[PDB]
Formats: sequence, C-alpha cells, structure tokens
Amino acid sequence: QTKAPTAEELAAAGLTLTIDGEVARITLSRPHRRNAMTGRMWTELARIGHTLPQAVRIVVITGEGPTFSSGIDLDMFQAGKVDGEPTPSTAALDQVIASYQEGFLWLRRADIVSIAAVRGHAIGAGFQLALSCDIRILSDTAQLCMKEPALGLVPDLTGTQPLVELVGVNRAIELCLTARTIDAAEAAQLRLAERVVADAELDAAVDALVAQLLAVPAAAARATKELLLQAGRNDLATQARVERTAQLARLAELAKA
Amino acid sequence: QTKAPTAEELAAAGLTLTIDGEVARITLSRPHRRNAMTGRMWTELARIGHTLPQAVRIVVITGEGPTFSSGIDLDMFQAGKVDGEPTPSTAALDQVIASYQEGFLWLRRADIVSIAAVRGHAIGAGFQLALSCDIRILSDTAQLCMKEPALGLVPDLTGTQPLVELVGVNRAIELCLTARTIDAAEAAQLRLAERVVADAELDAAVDALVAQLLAVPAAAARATKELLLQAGRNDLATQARVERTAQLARLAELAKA
Amino acid sequence: QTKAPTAEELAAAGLTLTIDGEVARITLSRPHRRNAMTGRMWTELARIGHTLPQAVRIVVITGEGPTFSSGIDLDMFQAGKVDGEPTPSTAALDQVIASYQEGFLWLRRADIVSIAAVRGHAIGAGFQLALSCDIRILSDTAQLCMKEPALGLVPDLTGTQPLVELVGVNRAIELCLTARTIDAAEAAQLRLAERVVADAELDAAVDALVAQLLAVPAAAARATKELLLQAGRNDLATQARVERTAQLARLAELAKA
Repeated sequence: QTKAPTAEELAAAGLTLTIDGEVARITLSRPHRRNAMTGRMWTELARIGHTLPQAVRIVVITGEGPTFSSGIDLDMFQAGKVDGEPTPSTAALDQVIASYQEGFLWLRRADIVSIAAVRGHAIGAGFQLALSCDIRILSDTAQLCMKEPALGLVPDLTGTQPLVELVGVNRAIELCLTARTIDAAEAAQLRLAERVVADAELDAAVDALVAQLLAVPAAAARATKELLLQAGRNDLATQARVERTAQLARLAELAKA
Repeated sequence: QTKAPTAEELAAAGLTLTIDGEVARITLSRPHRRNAMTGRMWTELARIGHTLPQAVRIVVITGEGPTFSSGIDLDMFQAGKVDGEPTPSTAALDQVIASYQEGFLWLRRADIVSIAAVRGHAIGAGFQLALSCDIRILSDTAQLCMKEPALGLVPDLTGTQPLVELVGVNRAIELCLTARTIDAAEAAQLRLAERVVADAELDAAVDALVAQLLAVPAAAARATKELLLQAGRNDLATQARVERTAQLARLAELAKA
Repeated sequence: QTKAPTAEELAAAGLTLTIDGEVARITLSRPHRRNAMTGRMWTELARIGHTLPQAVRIVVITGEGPTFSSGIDLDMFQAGKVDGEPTPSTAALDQVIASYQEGFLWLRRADIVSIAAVRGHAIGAGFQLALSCDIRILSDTAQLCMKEPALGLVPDLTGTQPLVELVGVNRAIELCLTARTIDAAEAAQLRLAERVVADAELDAAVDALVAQLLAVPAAAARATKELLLQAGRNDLATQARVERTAQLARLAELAKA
C-alpha cells in the first residue's frame, strides 16, 4: 500500500511486526496452528516489505512457539475463505501466486539483511521462507523439510533457487524428491544453517549477529550485498568492473563526509 | 534405436539391465576387467536411455564386483576393435565422442532420478559416470579419481560440470590437476557423496532411497527436478516465474483427478 | 612491460620473485608492516603476471613472517606518495583501480595453477589475494577477514566472485556484512581452504602439492583448467561440446608425439 499494515491488520493475518531503529522483527504468530501460512499472511508480508521505513536495514523472522512453520495451512486447499480472504482463470491464478511470491522476494533486497531464526519444524512454505532470508540461525531443535512434492505440488514460493545455491543441484534433488526431514546437525553439514545453537540461546545468537551487522556502516553493507548477489552470474571481468564502479561511489560518499 | 537393447546385446557390451516396474537397474558387468568401459558400452548406455519404458522413473547404476569402474579400457587406445566395434576425420572423431557422451547425458533427464551406487574405485570415465547421476551413494570402500589429465587427456564424458557444481571450481582444479585419488570420507566431506554406508549395507541403502523416491508422486518429482535444474542459471525473478508456471500445471492435473 | 620486473624493483614494491623451472614463487616481503599492500605492490604483481616466462605453470604466493597480509597499507588513504607512487578524475580513479585489479586477475590464467600459502591473518586485500588463487593451503594459524565493509568500502580487488563460489552467496553475505574474522578450522569447514596443516608443515605441504601438479602433463593441465573455468556458466550441452573440442586437440597433439 502506501500505508504500512497496522498491528491489528497483521494480527488478523497471523503476524507481528516490531521496529526498533534499524531492526525490524517479524514474528509468525499462529502457534495454535504451528504457524501454518495463509494467502493473507503472504500478501501482508509483501506489504510489510513494500512499506518498511527507509532506516530499517535488518529484518529478523521468527515464529511464536516451538515450531517455525508447518507450511501452508491445509484449509487453503478447500473452497471457503481463509483469514477472511478467498482461497485458490489460469491467468487469475497465476496473478494470485505471483502476489504470494512477493511476500518472499523482498527478503533479497540489497538494503536489508534478512535473518530467519528457526526452532522446530520449517516445512514446505516455511522452509522456503527460511531459504528466502540471507541468513539462517537454527536451534538444535530445528527440522527442515521440502514437503511439496509429497503433496503432488512443486515448491513455488521462491525456494528452489536458494536451495540449489546452498546445497547444490544434486543434494537439492535428493531432498526435494524424497521430501525427507533433516535435523539441525545435517542442516549445518549441508550449509543450510549459518549457525546452530542450543534452543535456549537462539534469541541471544540472533542478537549477537544483529550487533555485528549494525557495527558495519549501512551504505557499505548495502553496496556489498548488491555486489555479492551479482557475482555468480557475471563473468570475472564484469564482476571486477561492477566492484570498481561500486568502490567509486563509496569513495565519493566518504569524500563528501 | 526404436528397439531396446536385448540382454544378449547388453552382455556383449559389458552391461546388464533389469526393469522392475518404475525402477531400472543397470549393472556394469566386466568384473574381470574391473568394469573398464568401452565405446560399445557407452553407445549401449545411450540406447538404453533412448528406449527406456515410459514407466521407469528411477535408474540405479551399480558395478559387479569390488570396483565400480576402472575407467576407459586401455585397449581403446590402440588400433584393433574393442567389444566388436572399431576404436578411435576430425569431424568423424567429433561425432564419435558425441555419440559416447550421449551415454551419460540422459542421466540428467527430468523424468528420471539416477543413482550411482559406488564400491571401490571409480576412475576417469567411471568417476564421470557417477558424476552424471543425480545422486551418489558410496560404500566406505569407494575411491574416486579424475585420472584423465595424468594420461594427457581432458575429462570429456560430461563430468566437468557436475564436478564443479558439487565441489566448486577451486577444488575441482585441485582434484583434476593433481589427478589424485580420494577416499569415501573425503568424498563425503566434499559433497561428492550424498551418503556413505558400510560396504555390506550399500544395497540396502540404495533400496531405502528408492523406496523414499517412489513414495513421492511421479509427476511432482519430474516437475520439481526440472525446476531445480534451471535454478542456477536463471535470475530470481525468472525462477519464480518458472516455479509458478509449473505449479499451475500441477494444480490443473490435480483438479482433473 | 616487455621487461620483467627486476629483483631490485620488486624489493622496492615489497615483493620477491624466484623462478625455478616451471614454478614461480612470489613472496610478500614487508613483514615490518605485516605485508600490508600498496598500489605499487599491486601494479608490480600485474607486471610479474604479464611477463612470466612461458615455462612457468605453477605460481605460489606466500608472505614473509607470521602474517600473510594485513590488507591495504593505511597510508594509502592519505595524500602523500606510498612506495614512491602517488596514492588515490572519476575516470582517472577508475583506471587506477582497474590497474590494481590486474594484479589479481592474472592468477586465474588457464596456463598456471596459483596457490596461496597463508599463515596468520589475511585481511581485506590480503584475503582477496588468497581468494584469487586457484588453491589455498592454510596454516593452522590462519585467520581470514573481509574487512572492507567495516571501513566503509566494498571488496574491489576481485574477491567477490571467488568468495561466492567457495562459500555460497548466503555465507558470503554473512562474512562480508559482519566483517568478522574466521579461524583455520572454520575456513576448512567452509571450503575456503583446500588443506589446513600445522604451521611448521606449511612449506612441505606446498611442496607436496607442487610435486603432484608437476607430475600431470602441462598441456592437459592447462586444457582441463580452461574447461573447469567455463563449466559453471555453460549449459550442459554446451559444456559437453567444449569438452569434446578440447579432447580433439589433446588427441591431435598426442598423435603428433
């Protein structure tokens, strides 16, 4: 919108947002349903993204309760409304899915560092939300599962690309085509978690990471993330040119100050 | 061909094929030569690929005996016929090598999951065959070696791309330009094996993986593999579009049933 | 130049070069400043690259003393000359940075295998130098840090691409946007080191790697490195074609001998 979602509107969609200076914390807030996700949840995540204050540069996504997210609410695969919105002509459906994917795409923005702090299960859409973030910090209780193929579906919430980046195509095939669940130890071995900590220490681990990030100047953090996101698809000559162009802008700003 | 290779024809090329419903098992069957590969073997692997029944969605490649494959039969580097076929103008040679590479390229098909179950040495062409599969399960006896450069040759049986995907360019350079042999522990550390099991347990490990794969519906498995194979080279916007296009086709099929 | 830099010229830039047959050893030689790098150092590294004898196929980069490199000399961020050269219109600056990046780009050449042998800290530009090499062998004393963002700068000495290749985009974001220091154990876990050895064993480990590399014929090593560098950005069909084209050239040369 132009208007940021209100706390009341977010509560109706199963979310909480708090902002403290440069840090925004989004909490999945349907513990009674193990933070199962709905269309409304996804479109409100997109609206949070589109309306975040310019000063926010770090976004932490957490769940309430012991489970990060059990994935799509199973009510979404029936006729009636969910979270007040009507569930899932082909063009229409395509537009709807695109609208949901917007809730995950913004987590890649160069001007934020997005962090998923995952306890318990992150299943399907929930795994994809965690994959969509820059960084994952897992509790030792975390369990990850790309469940969609077991349901007859593909992963369509933008998780395929980060999965392949993290684990390689071959392991991605094995995880997705078995739809198996992996524990935090395995997740760490496969580079799916940047850090694994004891459950009781997850909030402190997130806070420590946030403090490290805040200590690096915002503009250099943003420029560097933008460079890193381009590096895999550019040839080396091109990437060197992109790097130097970015450095010229940093030097120009530092000269102004 | 139109016609699948017969068991007799395959035996003359050093191979066995058995099909049981949705699963095909190809066994390299020259244990007396440590499953060294020949031109005939490669072109018959291509013909198996081209003629597989539509119902087959899983392909397991194994060796007979303690060695997966010692790589190219050293008789291939002389004048006389091998396996009845004449060994390796420049255009002709190029066509011949292309014909051999077809024996490995089909293992990437989206409609199959290919699994290499590797005991003992997988050298050169043998390593490349294992690399060409989606998944590798290694015995604790497995030893892998990209030998070609030590012989004055390059890897030309399609192994370079999967190697780089699995281990990264830098480690790939180190493994290939030293032509060193690595053991199963190292192979697991480097992501070259998805699983390492005791030698006596390799058949059971393959069966367990096959059972997991069969439990996921075929059409969703195929669509998801197709998505995963595209993810590395697409930008994120494009991959999101590809994902949603694939989901629309899944939803349309699920609606028909 | 046409002329290789002299030992005297290199000493003035903080470097030593020795060549013994097929192996060149470049040593960063300002231990009193912890091998901090300067513009002159970078441009002389480029000149070493451009003038290396054709017979050199292996390049080892080491530091004198306990620290590989503390990164850019802090004198480079002031008015006066450094190493006799004047420090860092926008076009001019762009040309200057491009000239420095040439000191790192040549380490990717297909006709060499470049090896960084790292003790102690490799910070910023120093980390990027190590990243620019094909292979890193670390002492157990090694500490790596992408410091630039903490200084308000981006990494612009060509390190972004190898970093992302080695560790994946997500971990690269975490390392760069925290500007944190990692130890050799972590570096090994993240694939930043191909090998980690005890400090006293680093020279022997480098020598052992050099011996393995020399045992593989030069032309096959060069062709294979060239193939590996292309594999990530090519589709599989294309890479198979590139591989076979390269094999035809190997077979033609082997037939001549």
